[PDB]
Amino acid sequence: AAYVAYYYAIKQLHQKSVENIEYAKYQAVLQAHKSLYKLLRFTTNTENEDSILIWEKYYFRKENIRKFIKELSKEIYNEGCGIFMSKEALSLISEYRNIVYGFMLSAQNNPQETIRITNRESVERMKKIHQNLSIEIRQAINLK
Amino acid sequence: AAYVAYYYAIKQLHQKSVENIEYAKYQAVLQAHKSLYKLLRFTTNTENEDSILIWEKYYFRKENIRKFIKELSKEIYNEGCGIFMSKEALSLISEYRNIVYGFMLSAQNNPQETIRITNRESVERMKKIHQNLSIEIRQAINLK
Amino acid sequence: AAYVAYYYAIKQLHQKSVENIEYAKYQAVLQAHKSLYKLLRFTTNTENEDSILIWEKYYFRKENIRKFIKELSKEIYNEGCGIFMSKEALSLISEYRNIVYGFMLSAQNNPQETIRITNRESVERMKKIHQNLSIEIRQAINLK
Amino acid sequence: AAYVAYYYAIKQLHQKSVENIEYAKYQAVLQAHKSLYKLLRFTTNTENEDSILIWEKYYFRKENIRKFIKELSKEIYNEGCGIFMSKEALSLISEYRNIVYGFMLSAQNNPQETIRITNRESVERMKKIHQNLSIEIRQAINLK
Amino acid sequence: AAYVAYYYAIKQLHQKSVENIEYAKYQAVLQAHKSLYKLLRFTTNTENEDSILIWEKYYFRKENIRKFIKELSKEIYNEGCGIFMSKEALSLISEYRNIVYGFMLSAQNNPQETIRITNRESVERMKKIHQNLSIEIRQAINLK
Amino acid sequence: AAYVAYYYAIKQLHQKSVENIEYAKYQAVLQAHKSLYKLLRFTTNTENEDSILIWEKYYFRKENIRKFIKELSKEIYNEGCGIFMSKEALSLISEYRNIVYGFMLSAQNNPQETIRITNRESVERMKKIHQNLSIEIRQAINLK
Amino acid sequence: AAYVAYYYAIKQLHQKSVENIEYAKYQAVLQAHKSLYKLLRFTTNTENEDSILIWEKYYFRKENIRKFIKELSKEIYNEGCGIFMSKEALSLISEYRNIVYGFMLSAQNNPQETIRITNRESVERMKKIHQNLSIEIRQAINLK
Amino acid sequence: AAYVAYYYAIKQLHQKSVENIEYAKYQAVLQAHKSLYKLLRFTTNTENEDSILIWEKYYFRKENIRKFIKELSKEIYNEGCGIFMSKEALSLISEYRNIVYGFMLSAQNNPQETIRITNRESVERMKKIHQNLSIEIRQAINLK
Repeated sequence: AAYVAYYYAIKQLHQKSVENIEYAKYQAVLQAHKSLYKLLRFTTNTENEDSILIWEKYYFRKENIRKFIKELSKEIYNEGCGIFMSKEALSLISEYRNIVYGFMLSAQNNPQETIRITNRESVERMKKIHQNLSIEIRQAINLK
Repeated sequence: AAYVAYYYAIKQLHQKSVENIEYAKYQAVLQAHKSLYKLLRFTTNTENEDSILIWEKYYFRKENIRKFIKELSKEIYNEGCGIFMSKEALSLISEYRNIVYGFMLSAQNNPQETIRITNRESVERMKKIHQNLSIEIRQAINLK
Repeated sequence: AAYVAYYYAIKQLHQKSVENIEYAKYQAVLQAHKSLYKLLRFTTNTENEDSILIWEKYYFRKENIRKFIKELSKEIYNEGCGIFMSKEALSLISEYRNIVYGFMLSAQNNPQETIRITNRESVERMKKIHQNLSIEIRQAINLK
Repeated sequence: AAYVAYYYAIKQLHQKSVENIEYAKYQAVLQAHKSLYKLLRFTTNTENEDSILIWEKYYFRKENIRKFIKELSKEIYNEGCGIFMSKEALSLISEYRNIVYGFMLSAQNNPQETIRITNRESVERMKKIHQNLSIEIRQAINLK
Repeated sequence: AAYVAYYYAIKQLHQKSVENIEYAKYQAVLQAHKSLYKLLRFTTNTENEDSILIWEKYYFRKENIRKFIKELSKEIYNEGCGIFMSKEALSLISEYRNIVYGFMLSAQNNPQETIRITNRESVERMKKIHQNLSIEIRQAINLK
Repeated sequence: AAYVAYYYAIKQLHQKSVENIEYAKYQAVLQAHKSLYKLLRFTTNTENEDSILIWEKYYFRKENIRKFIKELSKEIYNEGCGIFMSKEALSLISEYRNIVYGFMLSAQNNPQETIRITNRESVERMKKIHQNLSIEIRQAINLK
Repeated sequence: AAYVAYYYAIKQLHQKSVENIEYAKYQAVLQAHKSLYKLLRFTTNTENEDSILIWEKYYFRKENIRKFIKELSKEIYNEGCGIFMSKEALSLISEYRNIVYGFMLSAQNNPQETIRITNRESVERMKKIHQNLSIEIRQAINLK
Repeated sequence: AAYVAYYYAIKQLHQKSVENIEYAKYQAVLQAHKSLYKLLRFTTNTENEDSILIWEKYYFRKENIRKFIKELSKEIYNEGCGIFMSKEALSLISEYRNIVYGFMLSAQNNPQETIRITNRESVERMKKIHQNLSIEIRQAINLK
């Protein structure tokens, strides 16, 4: 029993470092995701001040894709968010980026803004990413 | 008894790390709701400097709906409030938004500001949302 | 005894979360009321730089009611005070607001500033609200 | 005696929770009085850069009473001092205010600054208030 | 023994909140005296950039007395130092002030700066105050 | 048992002080790497606003190498990152630097921007460094 | 041991916040000396951007003595360093000051800058003060 | 055992106060070295934006020695680094300074920038100092 107690004593305090450090990392994670969430306004399935896609009854793309790409670069790298976010969150963002980026590449000599999307697979996939990404960000700080 | 004591010890400290993270999240929640509350001035059932609806004795809408939508976007996404608020609070805000947004869409070539509302269901629903939303925000930080 | 010990331990530490979070909320309450108190200068029964009512021997209203309404909106909503204040404090403020607001609505084409009040019930009620509100704010942070 | 052991412990841990709030309030009190003390320069019985009363050997009043009233309004209401100060401190300040305010009201078409006081009761009462107020402020933060 | 235990516990924890508050006051005292010390440059018995008295072999007064009085008013009242300093420190400062103030009052139509002091009692008393005041300030924060 | 107790106590508390310093260093490490991560945008294998290499289907270099070198100098030395990063992270950065630096040295009288790379070994090595460096930075703060 | 228990416990706790206050004072001492150290650049026995004395093989004085005196006044009095420094540190600084000050007083109608020192006792004493002062400042914060 | 207990208690708590002061000093040391490290860019054996020595295959000196001396003065004295750094770190910096300073003194009427070094002993010694200094700074904060 005495031997077990001593082990608990060292294991318990030791766990003191984990109690103290784990906290510091959590606080950094909380800020990294708090600042990432705003990026989701571009991926919304509701109308907004900006958005990427506009609903009609359709699904026209906007040139706000340029704003999305710039906000994306700042949050993932310049603000350091990429460190505290999971591989799943990064994968979902990367796929979304390629869908909207691809759209702009096809537009080329874009005949004004607001361009109709005829392949609905891209539309449905963007909506699914929004839901999966919103959940992955929301639960990033909800594990305690 | 000794075996149980060890289990209680581990539960007790382990709970220490949870004691320090739950606190950090609470403080973030408190700030997220403190900054959201101001949005409620637009939904008030009393007279105010601005408001959306004006009482007369009929429930005329104001063009302050534009201020509401802009303040809404900033608080939910740019300031990160959407992370720390419940699904019920978001649902209530979304419904309210659609009622006032719809009103503006009907106005189109709006014949000046201050437009009468003839369908009282929208008026009564907006008031009920104000009460439910005010309570949901108020209790967000009142669970300890 | 053993059952009480571990049961006592769960009741105790657990109370550790309440010991901390309760503290964080208290500090927010203290600031919310510290910033609300200044609003009371408008409701004073003594002379001041501004005030609403001026004593003579009377009770003339001033146009400083406009300053009161603007300060009121900022403190209750923009600064988030409304969250940390009781229903009684809000009820007292709301009644006061309606008394002074009503006065201004009656004035309409106001024949200059400083207008006599002939119905003393409003005068006595405003003074009583000042006393009740001053106490309700003062005791908001005095429960420990 | 298990119940007895449980009692004292609950009283103590509960007292630790109360220990964390009493501290927070003390710190607010300390700042509220630190900023109030400067107001006393106007009530001094010694010569100063400004003061209210000037000694000669008679007790002439200065027009610095206007500075006193403005500083008084700011400290009691705008800075929130009125919350953390006792009724005795407020009573003493209020009486002083009325003595100097009354003086200015009598002056009316004031024949320049520096006006002699012929009723020595006001002079002696102002000095006594200075001493009582200086002590009441000084001891506000000296109870531990 | 049992009676002392619980009685001892009430004496102990209770002291805990009081030990905290004592800490908060100490820190305020430390800052109040740190900012007061600079005032002593005017009372030095060595040469300096400014000083009040200049040594020659004499003891000529400078018009820097005006700087002293202004710095004195700011530190004792505007910065709140007067709260955290002892009666002895205030008495010593007050006497010094009256010696230098008196000198200026005698100068009247001052025949330029740098005026000789012929009564050496004032010179020796100012030096003694410097030493007593320097010690009283230095020990203000040295009691633990 | 007694010998282990006091010996255990010396091992324990002693650690306790080490529980704090380890924490302070961790927090510094976390910030040093948070600010280093942004440097990785230059080494990405995806398209970006800037990047070094552009994908086509060939691996053309950009003159953004100048931005990379300047950002590198600031993060490693001026911001002090070099202290809190491992030898492996520094080795990987140094090799990358020499690959891109060498490229620029070969360009000399560079025939405009966007220059093709014909030796694919450099291309594949840069991609491998990106992956190894991204992991080494990511795990720098993940050891608790 | 029972007698020691209660008395020992009171002595122990009592010490508790005295260790706290000791901490607060230490931190103030650390800052006071951190800001004093820079003053030593003037007393160096090596070449520098400024210095007081320049080595040649000599020992010419510079007019940088004026910079020394001004920096000295600011650090000892305006920044409050004089409180947290020992009598030995102050004595060493005072002697140094008088050596360089005396030099300037002898120069009078100074025949340009860079004046040779012919009495080597002053040169050797200044170097010895530098070493003693450097040690006294360095050890001021090294007693734990 | 009883004697060891109370004796052990005096050894223990006592240490406890010191485990807060040791912490405070560590944090100051960490900052002092974090800000010193940047100085090493001048001593690097790799190419850089500035550097002192440039590699060719040689070892030409640059006039950036002036930048080195100015940065050196600021970090050792004005920022207070000299307090928290070891004698070995200071000795290594001093020797380096004299090597580069000497070089500039020999240059005199310097025939433009970029001057070849023909005595390789200075070149090899500067590189060795870089390695020894880099290690001494790096380990300054790595003893826990």
